[PDB]
Formats: sequence, C-alpha cells, structure tokens
Amino acid sequence: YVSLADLERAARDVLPGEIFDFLAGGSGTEASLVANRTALERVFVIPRMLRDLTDVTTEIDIFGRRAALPMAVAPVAYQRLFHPEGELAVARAARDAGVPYTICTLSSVSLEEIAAVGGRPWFQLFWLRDEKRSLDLVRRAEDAGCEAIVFTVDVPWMGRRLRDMRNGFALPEWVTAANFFAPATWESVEAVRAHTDLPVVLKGILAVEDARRAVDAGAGGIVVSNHGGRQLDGAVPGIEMLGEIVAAVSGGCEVLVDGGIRSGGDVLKATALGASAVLVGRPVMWALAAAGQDGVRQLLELLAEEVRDAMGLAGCESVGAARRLNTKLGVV
Amino acid sequence: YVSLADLERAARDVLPGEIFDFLAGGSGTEASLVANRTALERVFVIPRMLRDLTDVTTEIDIFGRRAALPMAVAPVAYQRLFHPEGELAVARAARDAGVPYTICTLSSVSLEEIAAVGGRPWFQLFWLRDEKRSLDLVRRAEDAGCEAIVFTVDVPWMGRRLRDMRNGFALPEWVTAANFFAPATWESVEAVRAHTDLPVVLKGILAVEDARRAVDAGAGGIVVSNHGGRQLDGAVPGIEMLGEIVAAVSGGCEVLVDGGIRSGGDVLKATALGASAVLVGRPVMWALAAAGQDGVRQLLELLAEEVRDAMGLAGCESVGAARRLNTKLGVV
Amino acid sequence: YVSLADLERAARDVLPGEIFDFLAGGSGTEASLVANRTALERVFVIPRMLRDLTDVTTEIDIFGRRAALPMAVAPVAYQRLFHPEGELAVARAARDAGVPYTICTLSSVSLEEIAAVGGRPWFQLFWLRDEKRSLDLVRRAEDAGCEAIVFTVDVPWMGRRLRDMRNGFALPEWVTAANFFAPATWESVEAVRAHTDLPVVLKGILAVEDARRAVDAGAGGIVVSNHGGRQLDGAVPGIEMLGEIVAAVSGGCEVLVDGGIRSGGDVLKATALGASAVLVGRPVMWALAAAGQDGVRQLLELLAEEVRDAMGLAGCESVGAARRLNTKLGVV
Amino acid sequence: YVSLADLERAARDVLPGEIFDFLAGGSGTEASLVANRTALERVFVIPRMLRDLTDVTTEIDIFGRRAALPMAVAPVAYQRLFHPEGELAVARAARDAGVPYTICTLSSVSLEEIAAVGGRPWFQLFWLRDEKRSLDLVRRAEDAGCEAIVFTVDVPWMGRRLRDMRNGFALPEWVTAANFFAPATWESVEAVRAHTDLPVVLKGILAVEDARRAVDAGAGGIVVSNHGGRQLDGAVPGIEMLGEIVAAVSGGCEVLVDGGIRSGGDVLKATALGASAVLVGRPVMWALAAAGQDGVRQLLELLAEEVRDAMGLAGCESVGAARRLNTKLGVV
Ligand SMILES: Cc1cc2nc3c(=O)[nH]c(=O)nc-3n(C[C@H](O)[C@H](O)[C@H](O)COP(=O)(O)O)c2cc1C
Ligand SMILES: Cc1cc2nc3c(=O)[nH]c(=O)nc-3n(C[C@H](O)[C@H](O)[C@H](O)COP(=O)(O)O)c2cc1C
Ligand SMILES: Cc1cc2nc3c(=O)[nH]c(=O)nc-3n(C[C@H](O)[C@H](O)[C@H](O)COP(=O)(O)O)c2cc1C
Ligand SMILES: Cc1cc2nc3c(=O)[nH]c(=O)nc-3n(C[C@H](O)[C@H](O)[C@H](O)COP(=O)(O)O)c2cc1C
Ligand SMILES: O=Cc1ccccc1
Ligand SMILES: O=Cc1ccccc1
Ligand SMILES: O=Cc1ccccc1
Ligand SMILES: O=Cc1ccccc1
Ligand SMILES: O=Cc1ccccc1
Ligand SMILES: O=Cc1ccccc1
Ligand SMILES: O=Cc1ccccc1
Ligand SMILES: O=Cc1ccccc1
Ligand SMILES: O=Cc1ccccc1
Ligand SMILES: O=Cc1ccccc1
Ligand SMILES: O=Cc1ccccc1
Ligand SMILES: O=Cc1ccccc1
Repeated sequence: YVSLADLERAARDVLPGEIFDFLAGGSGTEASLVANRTALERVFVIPRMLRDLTDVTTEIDIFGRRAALPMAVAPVAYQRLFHPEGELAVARAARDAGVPYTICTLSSVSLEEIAAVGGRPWFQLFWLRDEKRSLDLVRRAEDAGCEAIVFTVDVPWMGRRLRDMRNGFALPEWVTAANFFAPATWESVEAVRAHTDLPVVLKGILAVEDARRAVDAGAGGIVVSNHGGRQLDGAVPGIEMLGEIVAAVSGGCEVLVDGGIRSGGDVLKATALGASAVLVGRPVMWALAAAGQDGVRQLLELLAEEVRDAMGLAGCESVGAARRLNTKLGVV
Repeated sequence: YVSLADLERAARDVLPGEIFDFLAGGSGTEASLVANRTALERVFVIPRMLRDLTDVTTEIDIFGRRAALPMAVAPVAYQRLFHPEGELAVARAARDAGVPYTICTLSSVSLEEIAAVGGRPWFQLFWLRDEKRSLDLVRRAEDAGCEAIVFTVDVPWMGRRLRDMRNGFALPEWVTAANFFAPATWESVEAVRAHTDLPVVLKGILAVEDARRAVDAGAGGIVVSNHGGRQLDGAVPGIEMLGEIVAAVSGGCEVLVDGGIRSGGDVLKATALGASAVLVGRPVMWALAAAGQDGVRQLLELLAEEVRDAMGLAGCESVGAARRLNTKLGVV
Repeated sequence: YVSLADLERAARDVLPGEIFDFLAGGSGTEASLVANRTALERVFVIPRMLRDLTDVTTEIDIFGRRAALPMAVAPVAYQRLFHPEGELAVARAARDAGVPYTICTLSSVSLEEIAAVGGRPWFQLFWLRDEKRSLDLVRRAEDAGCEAIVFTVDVPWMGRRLRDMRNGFALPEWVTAANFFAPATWESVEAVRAHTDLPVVLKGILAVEDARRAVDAGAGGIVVSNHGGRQLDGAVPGIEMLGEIVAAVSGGCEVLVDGGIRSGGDVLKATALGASAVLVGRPVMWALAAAGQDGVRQLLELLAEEVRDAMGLAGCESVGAARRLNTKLGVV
Repeated sequence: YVSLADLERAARDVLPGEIFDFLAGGSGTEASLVANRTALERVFVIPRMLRDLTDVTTEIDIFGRRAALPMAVAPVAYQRLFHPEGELAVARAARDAGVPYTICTLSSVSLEEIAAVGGRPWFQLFWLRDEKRSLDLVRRAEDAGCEAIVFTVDVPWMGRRLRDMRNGFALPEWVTAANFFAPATWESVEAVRAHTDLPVVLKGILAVEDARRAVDAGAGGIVVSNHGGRQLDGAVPGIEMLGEIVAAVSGGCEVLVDGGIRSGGDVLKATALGASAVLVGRPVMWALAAAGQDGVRQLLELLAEEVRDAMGLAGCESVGAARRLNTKLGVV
C-alpha cells in the first residue's frame, strides 16, 4: 500500500455493502462528510528550507505520555463489524506503533480486554441514562489503565444516516456492545471531571466559545470535530474552526482535530493550523477490514513515513516546528 | 421517504412532463433557480454542544398564532395540476401538521373552500386591474378567516419561463382560477394596509432598502425571495440577502425567506441567518403529486423530524436559540 | 427563437466548420473567451420592487442620437462570410430596430453602401500604414454620415487564433476587404480627434488609467473590452473592470462594455455595473447565418423583449434607474 | 506545433509509459502539481493600450549576461531518458535560442561535455555527502564556464512519487549519473557562496522569510518553486507566493519562478507578478522526446513568438514594462 486510498479500495472489495456504508456514510446529504475533504484540500502549506534535520522526530507528549506520531486512533464503534478480531487487532497494531488507541463505549470487545493489550489506551464516553452508571464506566476505564477520558459531546442522539436507513442496517447477531443513553450537558462534564483525575477531553467541539468554556470547565483537551459528518449535516468541518479555536484557548488545553485526515501531508496541514494531534477513523477501519492486525500495522507504518516525509520536506525537525508553519488557502 | 429528494423522484415519475416542467422550471437560463441551491449549500452551521435539550420545541409564534415549525407552505398557483384534490389536500395536511398554508389568488379551488378546511390559512394577493377589485379579494380572504395577507411584490408581470414556452404549456380545461392584473406599487401596499387589520407580508423583497421601506410602510412581515428563480433570471437568492436584511430591519417585522429549502438542515441554516421562518414550495407539490394528502402529511412529518434533529444536534432547544447560531461560508 | 442560444445552435448547423470556428474562437487557450461568460454568470442583480412601471422605456441617448436599447451591434469583420447579404442584412435589421450598427474597416461591403442603408451607423477604425490614409477612412466615414468613430485600440496586431491556424483558415475568394496596418498610439488618437468633430470612442480599454487617459485625450466614449477573447489570451474580462472604470471616469465619457452579452439579463447586469450601453458581436452573426436579415431582426426583437422584461422585473422604468441597481457576486 | 500542449501529446505517443510518468508525475496525491496550473489559470492580466511598440524586445540581463527571453531551461535530471542525445540536444537548442540552460548534478552526460556546447550554461547543485565533494562539483562547474550555481534547497530527500512506486520505475542500464547526498542547510549555502564568485541562486524558496534570508545570505537570485509538485505534496505554488516575495526582497536579488509555465501568456503573468524570469521544465522534455534537438528548437521558437505576442498585446515594449502590469484574480 503506498497511500491510504489503496486501503479504501481494498476494504470496499471485502466488506459487505451495508457494512461498508455504515463505515463510509454521513448524515443527511453527506455535505459535512464531503466538506471535511474539501476543506483539507483547499489548505496549502508554506514549507521552510535549509533547516537542520539531523534528528527529525515525529514524537509528541500528550496527556502525560510520549506518542510516536501526533495521531491517535479515533473512537469507532463495533469494530468486529470489520474483522473478527475487531478492537483487539487494532489496539495491538496501535500499541506496537506507539500511538494511542481510543476504546469506545460501544466497543464489541470489553474495555478491560482491550486495555489488557497494553499501549496507550484512552476511553471514549457516551453519557448514559444516569449519572451513576456513566461514572461507573469512567471508573472502569480508569481502573483498567486508560489514560484519558474522551467525552463525546456531539451526540445528544445519533444523526440521520440515510445509507443505513435505506439499507435497513442492523448489527449482526454476533456483534454486541460488550461493555453492557441521554444527552450530555456541561453539568455532565463537571460530574466526570470530579470523578477522575484522568484528563477529560471533549470531542465534537466546533464553536469558539465552546472551546473556551471547555478550558474553563477543566478539560485537558478538545477534539475539534463534526463527527466525520455523521451528526449535524451542514456542520462546519473542524479543520475550518481549528485556527480560530487554537487562538482562543491560547494554550489552555490540547487541541486535536479530526475529519478526513488521509495522509501524512494532511497531518502536517492540521499541525500547521495549530493542532496538537489528529484522530484518524475510517482509514484505520479500512486497514482492519483489508488485513486485520497486519493491515493496521501497515497503515500506521505508511502514515509514519508520510508524516516524517512531509515534516522534513517542510523544514520541521519537530512537531512544534510544524505548528509554526504558515498556510495559504487555494482552490480545488 | 427519508429525504425530500425521494419525493422529487416520485413526482417526476407520475406527472406529465409539461406539468413537471411548469413546477420545476425557472425563468431564462435558470441561473437564479440554481443559485438558490448553491447559496444554501455554501452555508455551514457552527453548532453548539452540551446545552439542555430536555424540552426541545420547534414551535414559533407568528402573526398571532402558534405554528408547529418555523415554516409555512408557499403560495403555488393551480394545485389541481398536481393532484385532483389540489389545494384541499395540501391545506388539510398543513392543518393537521400545524403549519400555515398560503391560499393563492390563482388557486384552483376557491379561497373560501380552502379556508373552510381550517388550520392557519394565509392569503396571497396578486394586484388586480383595479384597486376596488383587489381590495375585494383581500376582504373576501379576511371574511373567510385568513390570518395574514401575503402580497406578492415581485410580479409586475410573469417572468419568461422557457420550459413552458418550449412545451407550449397551457392549463388543461379542468383547471381554472377558481377565485374568478396590474403592477403593484407602494401606493398599492398602503391601500391594502388601510383596508385590513390583518398583517400584511410583502413577498419578493431582496433589496435592503426595500426591506426597510416595508417596515416603514407598516408591513408585519416580508419574505426575502427571488420567487424560486421564476421572475428575474439573475436575481440574487434571498438567502444571500437575508442576514443583511435582518440587521437592517432590527426586529421591526418578521423576516421570512424562501427558495430551495429542501431539508430541516436548510431550515436551520435559514434560521441561523436570522429568518423568523421559511416558506417551502416545490417539495410540497412533489408530495401532493406523489401521494395526495397523505404524501403532504408524510413530507411535513419528515420535515418536522429533520428540523428537530438539526436543532438538537446544534444545541438549540428553541427556534430563538437557532437564530443565535453562527455560520461560516464554505465551498461546494 | 426564445433565447440567443437557440441562434448559436442554428448557426452551427448551417455554417461550414472553419467559418463557425473563425466566428466562435479566441486566442490561445481561449481563457479570456471563457472568462467573459464566467464573469457575467457570477454577477447577480439586487432588484427593486413596487416602483412605477407605467412608462418603462429601454431607450437611451448616446453620441447625440436616441437608440431603442442600450446596445449597438459590435464591429465584426467580413460579414459575407456568414450570409451573402453580409453587412447589408445586419445593418438593415439594426436600422429597423433602432440600434446603432458599427461598420468595420474590414467590412466585406463598402462603408458607403452600408451607410446608405440609413439608421445610426458608427464606423470602426483600424490604424493603417500611414497617418494620411487612416485619416482618409475617417473622413470617408464622416462624409457618408457615420455618427461616431470607434477606434479599436487593442489590436497592435491580431492575436493567435489557434482554431484558425489548425484549420488553415483563409477568406474565400468571394469575400474581400471592400473598403480597399500599424500599431496605434496615443498620438494616433490625437490625430483622429483633430480630424473629425464626430465623437471618438476607444474600443479595447481595460486598465483604469487608460480609461482616465482616454477622457483626458478627448474621447467621447470607451468600450471596456478584451476583444471577445481574441487578442491577449489571459486579458481580464471587461465586465470585471467596468465598475472600477465607471468610478474613475466619473461621467467624463460614455462607458460601454462588451464580451459575452447573451441576454437582456446580461444587458441589465452590465448597466447595473455602470455601463452606458453594451456591444453584441457573435450572437448577431449567429442570427445572420441562421436567417439573414430576418434572423437579425428576430434576434433584436428577442433582445428588446428580454431587456424590457429584466428592467421591469428589477423595478427600473429607465436605463438610468438600471444603472443605480446594486449587484452581488455569487458562485457558478 | 502551435501550443506547448501539442508537444505533450506528441511526447506521450513516443515515450514508454513509465518514463512519461517519471516526467509528468508529482508526489503524493499530486495536489501541488495540479495547483501550479490552477494558480496560473486564475491570474488575469490587465493590458495597457496605445503604447509605442516600435522596438519590442523580449531580452533581459540576468547574472551578467543577456538572455533572449525572460526564461531558462529548468534543471531536469537524466535527459537521456527522453532522447538519446539527452542534455546535449537540449543545450544546443537553448544556446541557439539564446536562453540559459541549467546543467544538472544528475545529468546523464557530464557537465563538462554539456558546457562545451557553449551558450549560457548554469549549473544546478544537489548537496553531497560532504562539504569537500560538493564544493568540488561547484569548482568543476565554474572551471567549465558555468555562469551561475542554482543550489536546489527543497530536496533534503526526494519526495514520494507514487507513479514511480506503482510502476517500479528504475533507470535503464544505459542512463547513469555521468558526473559521478545529504540535506542542505544555511551553512551549506555559505560554504558555496565563499567558494565561488559566481552568483548563487537558491531554487525551491516559498516562505517570505526564506526569501529575505536568501538575500541576507548573499544569494544573487532565488527560484520561487514547489519543485513542480514533486517534493512536498500540499506545498503552495510558487506563483502564489511570488508577489509577496518580490515585495519583501525589494530588488535585493533576482526573483525567478517556475511550475506550470505552458505559454508565453503564462510568462507574461509571471512577469506581471514581479518575476525577473521563469524556468520551464516538462515542456522542454516533451519537445526533446518528440523530436530531439529540432523539437526543442521549435518549442523555444514557439515560446519566443508567444512571449512577444503577449507582451505587445499587453502594451509592453520591454520585460520591465511587463513587470509593471497589474493583474486580477478570476475564477476557473
Ligand atoms: C463507523 C463509525 C463509527 C463511529 N463511532 C464513534 C463513537 O462510538 N464515538 C465517537 O466519539 N465517535 C465515533 N465516530 C467518529 C470518529 O471518532 C471520528 O470523529 C470520525 O470518523 C472522523 O474521522 P475520519 O474522517 O477520520 O473517519 C465514528 C465514526 C465512524 C465512521
Ligand atoms: C409552480 C409554481 C407556482 C407558483 N405560484 C406562485 C404564486 O401564485 N404566487 C406567489 O407569490 N408565488 C408563487 N410561486 C413562488 C413560491 O411561492 C416560492 O417563492 C418559490 O416556489 C420558491 O420556493 P421553492 O424552491 O421552495 O419552490 C410559485 C412557485 C412555483 C414553483
Ligand atoms: C469574427 C469576429 C470578428 C471581429 N472583428 C472585429 C473588428 O474588425 N474590429 C473590432 O474592433 N472588433 C472585432 N471583433 C470584436 C467584437 O467587436 C467584440 O469586441 C467581441 O466579439 C466581443 O463580443 P461578443 O462576445 O459579443 O462576440 C470581432 C469579433 C469576432 C467574433
Ligand atoms: C523529471 C524531472 C526531473 C527533475 N529534476 C530536477 C533536478 O535534478 N534538480 C532540480 O533542482 N529540479 C528538478 N526538477 C524540477 C524542475 O527544475 C522544475 O522545478 C519543475 O519541473 C517545475 O517546472 P515545470 O512545471 O515547468 O516542469 C525536475 C523536474 C522533473 C519533471
Ligand atoms: O457515528 C457514530 C456511531 C456510533 C455508534 C453507532 C452508530 C454510529
Ligand atoms: O445509539 C447510540 C447512542 C449513543 C449516544 C447517544 C445516543 C445514542
Ligand atoms: O477559513 C478558514 C479555513 C481553514 C481551513 C480550510 C478551509 C478554510
Ligand atoms: O411563478 C409563479 C406562477 C404563478 C402562476 C402562473 C405561472 C407562474
Ligand atoms: O398571469 C398571472 C399574473 C399574475 C400577476 C401579475 C401578472 C400576471
Ligand atoms: O454573502 C453572503 C452569503 C450568505 C448565504 C449564502 C451565500 C452567501
Ligand atoms: O478579431 C477580430 C478579427 C478581425 C478581422 C480578422 C480576423 C479577426
Ligand atoms: O489583419 C488585420 C489587422 C488589423 C489591424 C491591425 C493589424 C492587422
Ligand atoms: O471583481 C469584480 C467583478 C465584477 C464582475 C464580475 C466578476 C468580478
Ligand atoms: O524531482 C526531481 C528528480 C530528480 C532526480 C531523480 C528523481 C526526481
Ligand atoms: O536521489 C537523489 C537525491 C538528490 C538530492 C538529495 C537526495 C537524493
Ligand atoms: O493570492 C495570490 C495568488 C496569486 C497568484 C495566483 C493565485 C493566487
């Protein structure tokens, strides 16, 4: 595989159509799904030349741990839909690559099983029916050795995914929510913050004032995101809000971005716009579908080489240097 | 049906081509018809997160009455072209959904018949040959229980609809103007205002100074509109003027918009740009053609669910909150 | 015919390909030819409503004569290429419609013959080999009753028309320059100005400072133009310079525009951007090819109806009112 | 041949696919390769009229020598891939046209052989393994009569050219680096500057501050360039940075540009944006592939005629006048 797009073609060949559509799809007309790509494609980097590249490193420190790349695997529910080893295949590959893996509340293998793989597991939270049960998922994750709580804040309920409606998609019998909902509010955030000493990271922030309030609320991070175009159809891409958000928080929490990251050059763009790191979703699932654990490993190796290549071509010996790159908007 | 576009495909299957073209078409090169869609597609919403959604409501108060959604059925002439029950089918569905229905001067069923259906009927006025006759349509509508007079101000004469010219389109013998023209001026507006205590709503305003003068003239509302691209070919879309107009009137009348609204997400965009409410035209006729009254009911149910979904995903428990959302222009 | 585009299809059917390509083509990659259309299509008009349209008139006064429309027939060389009656057919139709016709230095019928048709003939000048001969064409035109000298200033030499090169195009033997060159300068302009009391109109101005210098030089008008994309490939469209030029001359001469005018709505756009009038080239030749004099008459009747329709839909009882319309740039 | 695009079609016919792909390709998704073209196509020139064109000249003085056109042949490695005479064919044609030819460090004929052709040879440097060897290539080039050292500064390592990866491309046995690497830094630049009295020209500058530092470092020139989209995928086109860079250096060194120059009109655009001169890469290789030396001669003759045509149509008797032209950005 020489690009992430080789993995999409391979996954489309193997997966049943309805499962590929569950993975690929967005809400509504898929305007936000398409815009994630449009927005990255319009961004051009202004590279620097003639800088020392003796010791180029793609490593970052985030939430108290070194990561090999400025990237983590996004939370994607129900990974046994894609391969029989599901979450465990992906988590093992992530661990071996040195990148954090986000364990989902709707994982198809229990969070404790996945955490036992090792590595840098984070845990993604959906707010449940009651405060007490939500907090017991958080405590389970903490007890299992997860390093951060990624509280998804863009899902008061799930968006309208028309592909899934048209296909009548449902989980096969052999895929379940192995860890076993209500709209979250700022009160819910405070309940979680008070319940754990782990960093709380709010995923699905797009308004500048929500980013500021996240810092004020004691978040350790945010993920600037439209949920891969799966929630509000017409929501702005995160990449379009990122520079404004980075300025507004002015170092008060880590600022991650996701949506449409499909290469190491896209990772460079995100960092040049101010991101601490990115999440990658769909491509990880394509690799899992195509070739299981070894597929995910190959994807992460490819991304690592693309990120190193882009950084050095742009004159950046470190991710911090990449954050200081300037950008220019173009057309098409 | 899971989107309004499913209803267009269904209506195209059933209607005779020349009738579909009367419905679908615009004037000239159809530049304004296309631009209505282009303009909405370029608008992205910046949603808010973590707000209380216990009691999300899509209701609004307008012209002294509660409406179930921030939407009314636009005036569309000659609805018996589309289904044999024509206006009565649509009016019954609108009533049962709690949304206002605009009775046309060129209705194919008499205004009194349609008003007798109940609901929240408004009445759309075309200025006639003489002041006295125009005013007698207005008084008829008022006597029949219509709640607002929607004075169409963008039709000194009808635009050049080339599809209709090419097809040699004419009304079938079995469709007539069941209520049975000259260019309206500001004097005409004053004559109507003096003749009725109902709110007068000027439909087809696009210039900012015309919006201000409408308020000064005692209008209770305006509809910011290029008449669905059927009048001046090259007229700006209403959605492109709306934010400027909302600012200029600064609460002095209700500001509605129409043209290309095709989803609850489009309704959210319009409200985020400052609209009090939208009108929907073509899609209502697609539903009527496809399945009569029950079709229109299904369309309104679908729109209601899309509007609620979009509002809540965007953090809005009320339409007023939606009006306070910010937006960003994108590409394609 | 219900649009000017119906006439292009008709002309393409009848003309030999190499002649159609001589007519249709531009220089180079045809970027400026395409951009003339792109630029008009991006312009949207903000129409006004509720104004008195009792006496809508499309007439203007220009160069001391009333014209029926704010339009003249552009200079197009060698009109016998398109129809055997050539210039005389077009001139007769123009006369009968009340619009000026521009007689070309490279006309295929002598300027005196064409002037004898009557109407409002103008005369287009290419600068010759020597001052004395150039001035004798000007004096011939004046003696024949031409009303204005349209000095073409964008042709130091002819552009590179690749269609014509690829086709090996040459004039048939039966088409000649019936009135029978060097680069013009500002000195040439002064020589012409001193030689005639007719208004001198400089055609092919695009830089703002050239527009100002034209006024200072005693021009009675300019035509803001890239020569229909036939001269510099990459030259800005005139419509893109027009508003800036209108502001800079601040009423010191008439400011016409050409390039891509294909409807009465395009005429309205040009006037809203500040043009006194437009020239129309290719479409007049399409009508001539399709149906001779009667074709040109039908085209002018169609344009007159489109201009009246657009003006009134936009609330303009006069061309001066149209000049006061505002515009908004859109997309696609 | 009447455009440079006729030469691409001819080269595609003759070359083996993998060699055509080595020539045509870019890195990654080829976004920067495409953007070079997009960016030029969006630029429109505002031509001037009525200026004296008695003695139009396309000549410039650069690096102490007259050149016939504001253009040089870009460095392209391994020209024997394209034709058996390789570099010698191109160098002879360049010499006979009066335009500089850039001899590559990775030339397939030795630099001394190519320099012996005569003309205005420049020499392109890739930084080697050690300072001493790099400097001995520079001294070789100087001893052979090269006039400038074009130090390529955008290649710490070669970009990821996916076409070449997919094709498994390798040099045939009969093509070698006939003159026979590490990342260059600002120290490397100083070492070269101290070693030669020839002008040092830094090729691959895109950041404004890198342009300024180049002047401060004693460069005689820069080439504003993204390496034809072959290095960082997502790097801004040089043409998009050029105006800003020209302003920042404020005459302190020559400022060249490359990437996508495909006509004399593109040369005019570059000069209007402030370039001293352009480089042309791919098209020279197309001509070499199509017809060897005589092909390159025909290409240079065509470009010379296009540059003269564009300059004069734009009112420019000299390249300096062309630099004073203004431009406007358009769409598509
Ligand atoms: C099939 C699928 C399932 C997802 N499940 C979750 C989830 O359970 N929790 C969550 O916070 N995000 C979820 N996401 C959103 C991703 O975490 C991420 O925001 C999104 O996929 C955008 O990134 P991409 O373009 O890299 O896929 C899901 C995405 C997909 C495609
Ligand atoms: C077939 C048809 C007939 C119409 N008749 C009228 C009318 O009688 N009065 C009026 O004010 N508007 C009329 N309109 C305009 C609509 O009220 C509305 O402004 C327009 O359809 C734009 O909305 P849409 O894109 O939702 O269709 C008509 C529209 C259509 C398509
Ligand atoms: C076939 C052809 C011949 C032309 N000949 C002349 C000419 O002799 N003199 C001149 O000033 N312009 C000439 N023009 C330019 C036109 O006057 C006008 O500027 C141009 O056609 C743009 O308008 P259009 O898009 O309406 O064709 C010619 C145009 C065409 C298509
Ligand atoms: C096949 C190929 C080989 C190249 N080799 C070199 C090189 O050895 N050194 C260098 O500085 N640039 C090299 N370049 C880049 C060119 O000098 C130039 O920057 C680029 O081709 C952009 O111009 P174009 O669009 O005119 O091709 C190469 C380009 C191509 C296409
Ligand atoms: O978009 C995220 C998602 C998560 C679980 C089920 C369906 C969708
Ligand atoms: O159906 C899954 C879900 C997840 C979070 C909130 C609401 C629903
Ligand atoms: O307007 C900001 C922006 C940022 C990234 C991509 C597109 C737009
Ligand atoms: O565009 C509105 C309309 C109304 C009646 C007849 C024809 C068209
Ligand atoms: O033909 C219908 C009509 C309506 C209003 C004004 C003029 C004409
Ligand atoms: O320029 C304002 C605007 C508003 C909505 C859509 C497109 C443009
Ligand atoms: O573009 C104008 C023209 C005029 C005469 C001959 C060829 C072209
Ligand atoms: O070939 C026609 C012509 C016209 C004006 C200037 C130069 C050439
Ligand atoms: O930038 C001004 C403009 C004017 C008309 C069309 C396109 C652009
Ligand atoms: O892009 C330039 C190049 C040079 C030598 C080998 C391969 C590529
Ligand atoms: O492979 C060729 C090369 C050239 C310059 C730097 C690194 C590699
Ligand atoms: O924004 C500057 C620019 C310059 C040339 C082409 C495109 C953009």
